[PDB]
Amino acid sequence: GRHQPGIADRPPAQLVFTAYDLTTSGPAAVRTSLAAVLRTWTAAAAVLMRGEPLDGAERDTQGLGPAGLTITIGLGASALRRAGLDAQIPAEFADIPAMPGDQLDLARSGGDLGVQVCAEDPMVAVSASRQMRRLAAQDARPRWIQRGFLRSAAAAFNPGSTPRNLMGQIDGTDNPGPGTPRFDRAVWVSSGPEWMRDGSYLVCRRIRMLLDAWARLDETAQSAVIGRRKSDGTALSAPPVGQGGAETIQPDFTARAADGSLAIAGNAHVRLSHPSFHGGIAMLRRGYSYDDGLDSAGEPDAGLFFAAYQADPRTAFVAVQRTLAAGDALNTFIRHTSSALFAVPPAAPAGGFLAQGLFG
Ligand code: HEM
Repeated sequence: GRHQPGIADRPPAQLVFTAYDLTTSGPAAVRTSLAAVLRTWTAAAAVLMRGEPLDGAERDTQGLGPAGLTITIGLGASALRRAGLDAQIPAEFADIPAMPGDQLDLARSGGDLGVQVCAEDPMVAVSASRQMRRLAAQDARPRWIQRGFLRSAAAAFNPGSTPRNLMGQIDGTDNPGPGTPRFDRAVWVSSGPEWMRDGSYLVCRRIRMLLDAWARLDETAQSAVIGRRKSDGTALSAPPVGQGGAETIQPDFTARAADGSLAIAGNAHVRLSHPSFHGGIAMLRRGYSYDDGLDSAGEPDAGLFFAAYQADPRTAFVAVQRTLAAGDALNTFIRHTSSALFAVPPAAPAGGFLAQGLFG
């Protein structure tokens, strides 16, 4: 209704995220190109998500069903800057500041436009992502492309179980649940410039995991990095499942363990990211595992393509990452190799297009 799909939907097994740069120059020309791409993409994304044949498409999905395809479109602040639309950049749309430990690859970062393609089927996701690319080709070219994955519905004991990441951790437990007032408050913009109300702000970070170093820790040490048991996801301040535990039991940051130590370490990931240290502000983490084989030096390159939605990145992603960068035990085992912020606007009205209000 009011929102773009692909945010509150349960994330399916496959992701293809493409950031694009507008290829013309000059504010008037960039403005025209930006509207043209948004116009074409809004219409095409609807055809594709309905499972209808797109004019000019390739037969790479012939013989397939729609497979939960969602297509979510965001604008980079550079698109508005390049188009001379600076006055319509809301306060929340501020640039993500450089932070200690950053190792951002410029070629994999930023972008005028971002397209999140999700589907349960890998061909469906790659195919739709290439169709969006084809349709924008005269006005925009990919700047970077990330493919990601999560466990499949078919193989899961239950398709609704929280995914594990490549570190073996349950990843998503304290996300707000879709359809709840907590989710709406955390995720959707509800004030400010009209064009972004019922939108959300997306922060992408391609976070490499140092998995060989990770594997040298025993599970006790790995659990202590996060603040939750790796086995069952319970807070280390709470009992494990079977001794009264449940993953909904919130962490208690002053509880003592049986050996008298602070149960959740002062540098535990969950301690430093918890809303109670950040004014109650939560975020929707909708990330995907990635595995890009070997980097240029022959070293493994796999991790988490982090993708968080929030009403205000300043008080969500940025405020939390500032704390993590200063002290998180997890920092030993991860490297942020990219960053991109996108304003993901509300759903277009019938016959309109995404972010059309910028062009009034
Ligand atoms: C590869 C990098 C990362 C890994 C492996 C990781 C892993 C985890 C795990 C295992 C949990 C506990 C279960 C859960 O509630 O989902 C968690 C919670 C959380 N993480 Fe991360 N995370 C990473 C990066 C980040 C970043 C970059 C941010 C924000 C800047 C972040 C923010 C959060 C938040 C807000 C929570 C929930 C806190 C709560 O309410 O309990 N994480 N993460």
